[PDB]
Amino acid sequence: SGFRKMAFPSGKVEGCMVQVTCGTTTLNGLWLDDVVYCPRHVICTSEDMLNPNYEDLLIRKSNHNFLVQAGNVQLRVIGHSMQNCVLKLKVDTANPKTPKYKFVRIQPGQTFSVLACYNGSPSGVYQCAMRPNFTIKGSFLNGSAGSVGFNIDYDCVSFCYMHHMELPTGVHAGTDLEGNFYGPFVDRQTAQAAGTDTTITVNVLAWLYAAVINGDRWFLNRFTTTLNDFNLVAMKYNYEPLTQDHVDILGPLSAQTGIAVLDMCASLKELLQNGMNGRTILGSALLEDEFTPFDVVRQCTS
Amino acid sequence: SGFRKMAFPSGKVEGCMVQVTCGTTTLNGLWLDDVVYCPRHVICTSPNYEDLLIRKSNHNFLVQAGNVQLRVIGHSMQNCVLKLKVDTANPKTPKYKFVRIQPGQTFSVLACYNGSPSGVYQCAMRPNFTIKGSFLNGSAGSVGFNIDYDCVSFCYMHHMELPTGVHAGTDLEGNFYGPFVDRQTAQAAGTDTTITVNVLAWLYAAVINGDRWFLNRFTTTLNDFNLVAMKYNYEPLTQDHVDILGPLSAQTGIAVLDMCASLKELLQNGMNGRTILGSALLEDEFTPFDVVRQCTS
Ligand code: NA
Repeated sequence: SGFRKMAFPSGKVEGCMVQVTCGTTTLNGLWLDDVVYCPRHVICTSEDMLNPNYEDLLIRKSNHNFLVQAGNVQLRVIGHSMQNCVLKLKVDTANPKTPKYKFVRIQPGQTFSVLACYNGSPSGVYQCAMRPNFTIKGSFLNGSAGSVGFNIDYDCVSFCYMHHMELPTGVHAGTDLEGNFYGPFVDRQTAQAAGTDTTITVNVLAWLYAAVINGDRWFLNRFTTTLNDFNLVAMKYNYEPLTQDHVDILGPLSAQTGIAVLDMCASLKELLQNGMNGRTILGSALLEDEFTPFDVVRQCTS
Repeated sequence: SGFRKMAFPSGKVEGCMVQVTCGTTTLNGLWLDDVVYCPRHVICTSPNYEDLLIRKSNHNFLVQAGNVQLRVIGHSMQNCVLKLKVDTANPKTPKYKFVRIQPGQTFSVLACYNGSPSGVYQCAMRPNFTIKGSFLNGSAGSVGFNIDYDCVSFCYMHHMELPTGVHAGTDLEGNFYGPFVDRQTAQAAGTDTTITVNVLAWLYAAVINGDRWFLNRFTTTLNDFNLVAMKYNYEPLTQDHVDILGPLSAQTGIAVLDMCASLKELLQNGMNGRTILGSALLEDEFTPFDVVRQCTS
């Protein structure tokens, strides 16, 4: 038993991380086959960081200006191109450690593993959720841009996040691997703010199921609610609406525990209206919402 | 900015994980050079281990590295772990050493099932010597480790779960952490305590990340803090702990006994419904080294 923030094994991604240096700027790149993917702000010079013209900066640059290093080996850049906010550097060597992979743009409330990287060398791995306001609560210092987020399904690495920047509140913003930012953010050092976040309701319910699986059952009761009645309460407390598909996805956890999803919604309703009253759930005094139903299933179910 | 429970990259360990089978019992093994390390209980079948090992033969041992069949050349006892010599050295063997960690120290765990890694998480050895981890059946043989400059220091191998849901295991020398044995005895973990020096490091991490509502003007003596900490089941803070917190004290400009008065206030009065680094409880699974490694800022 037990329950912990559990990331996917990072070995398949570690073999793809490279260092990309353009002038005085060094960050991380993702080397898949013969293409290196990295944030386009690597070409950004101190001359204009408020609102640079990335098309102008890319034209003022050639293949030889991009220093790409994989460990001790220098990769030769053969071509470069710009896709939205991501730079693509074609190299003469295909990464022999390229795993089976695909690019995926995830939905808010989904989680992924982040391989934090500096100078092309992985430093650590941890779990992150795509917040409803399209930020993530990561751990990133200067030089960590180009670190990627991912999920691994049947040995296929689904890349979903590339880190770009940190917002004034300390939350983090990035793009998918096609260069499209999550949220309304832009890759410029301007005064930007995320919108007000909301709690991922289906994830809280999954975490409650994980609590029951681990013998934490004090919050349960005999009451049941309708989907409509619960979603009225969820609105009052700044919780995301719960859909019928959310109920279906929680089905395996309901099977494991014996607690109907609408029964667990009644428990969550009472938790929101009364609080924990000094008690804890899975070693936490707050309702955790960064665990998806699939995360609980993969960790707490054989 | 930001502070999260971060595990070490698991790739160097992933290439050493194998599956070891004995009759109907199957668990995980660690393949370094021509030796596979596995829990001794696998030889036991649904306990005088020495006799069962004598009765056991090499062909009774089935070791699979993915789908590569490893031929067992011999088997020897390593305390509560079993060393299976195989005819092939692991080509992916990293630079490594076997290290026994102290209570309060942290490490990353690669949870594995049938020789295949499922997930990586960061755990801390408890003062009781139990580890609070996430293990299902078949996870025995999963290992805990730290990585420093591409050298893997293996410190833990998982053996079993205690009745309270906490986990017990050995180091890679087969010596069990705590008084636990790999038998069916009614062993139970001793009363656990909170790792005081880790909480202080985590408070320093919060200050570095701008979370500092808990700072106050008071400074406590070491003994006055320890008497309060004892009342709340906190481990005593030693002068060596104070010395270890020196670098974080210098970076933040907050004396250690100044921070201790903050912790004393939090213990006696609670958090008043506020959070520190996203948590409404006091966190004790981050060493001072863990803070410097991630909050370099
Ligand atoms: Na103080």
